[PDB]
Amino acid sequence: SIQAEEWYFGKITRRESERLLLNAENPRGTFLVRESETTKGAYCLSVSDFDNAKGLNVKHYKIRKLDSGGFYITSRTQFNSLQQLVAYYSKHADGLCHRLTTVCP
Amino acid sequence: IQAEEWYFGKITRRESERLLLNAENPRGTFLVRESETTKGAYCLSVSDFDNAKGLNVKHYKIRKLDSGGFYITSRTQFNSLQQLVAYYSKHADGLCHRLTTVCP
Repeated sequence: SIQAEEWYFGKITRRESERLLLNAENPRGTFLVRESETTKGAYCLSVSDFDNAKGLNVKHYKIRKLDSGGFYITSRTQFNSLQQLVAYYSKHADGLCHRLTTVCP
Repeated sequence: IQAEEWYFGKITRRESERLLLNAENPRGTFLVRESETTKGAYCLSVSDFDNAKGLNVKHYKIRKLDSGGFYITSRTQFNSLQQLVAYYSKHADGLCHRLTTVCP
């Protein structure tokens, strides 16, 4: 049940996920998955990053759901569950700003 | 600025109208984002409600003067974006409403 997943944060707002991730305590790659407020039916992967110019910043990647079942962020690979997606990007960035290292506290 | 509660960065105009049009949000709820259309400028999107159009969002461009400051009108200029959000929280001065809540 994804409601009980560590990394899943439900209907928190875009602003609240940024408030949770932009924090000195979080590694580059701290992340969370939530519902998109702007696109019903889509999810969103928010990831903390750090670039020298802007400091700590958050990038948000939409996650679309295939009507047939899976989930995707790019045309390179698709996944049968959000857990599977979270695991692939924990191993390879594959276009994301950073590999998912840490689940947002 | 990336750390100001009200600064939403690079969202589009559709996104801000999707985050702001919430019927459970007070009039004057707002966010500052970047202008897509005008490079270098900002935009202050603000929810409003009038009898006829109902809930709607007004978008106000914020221009940065080359010396440094910011303006929405010729009456006042601000040496920083937070002084602009602080002034219009206390005075509408032509905006549809004083700024009340930051977009949730």
